[PDB]
Amino acid sequence: GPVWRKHYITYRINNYTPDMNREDVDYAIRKAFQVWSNVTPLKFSKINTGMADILVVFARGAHGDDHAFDGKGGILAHAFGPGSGIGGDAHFDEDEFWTTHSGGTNLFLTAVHEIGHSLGLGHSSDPKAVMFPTYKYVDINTFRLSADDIRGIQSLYG
Ligand SMILES: COc1ccc(S(=O)(=O)N[C@H](C)C(=O)O)cc1
Ligand SMILES: [Ca+2]
Ligand SMILES: [Ca+2]
Ligand SMILES: [Ca+2]
Ligand SMILES: [Zn+2]
Ligand SMILES: [Zn+2]
Repeated sequence: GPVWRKHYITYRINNYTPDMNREDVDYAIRKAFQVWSNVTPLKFSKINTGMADILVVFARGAHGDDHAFDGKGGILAHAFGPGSGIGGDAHFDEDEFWTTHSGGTNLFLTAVHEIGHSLGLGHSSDPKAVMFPTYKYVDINTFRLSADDIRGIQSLYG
């Protein structure tokens, strides 16, 4: 399936959840990309204008694609695989309550998983992996990709 065929990848935050401090959204998204560039040759850069490879969006309900959100709970976010246009883009459900911590739904953890999809990774059946199909909070100050997540990404890049 698709992968990015270039090493410098850009992203852009289309808009910001009111759930968080802005700088906290910026840092959570940045840390999430870093998790992946730590184990691949990819470099990620935030641009503020123009067309990014990966558009980061907060939206609720029906939001102009075929992956309508469902209110609070259920689906937290979704992302498109590598490709032009909406390819790569990662959408976060505004009906969730985004946080830097264990309360609500953690944006950083969610963003890690969604960026995995943006890079072309699918799901793992291993509950330790961030790409397990269903969300499970783990302490983010000590967060590490599982060996399973590492083999998956390294089967696509590097
Ligand atoms: C932190 O990882 C997760 C973030 C969101 C979800 S999810 O929101 O339950 N499912 C979407 C469609 C997905 O697999 O991307 C499941 C796991
Ligand atoms: Ca939801
Ligand atoms: Ca895109
Ligand atoms: Ca919200
Ligand atoms: Zn969407
Ligand atoms: Zn997923």
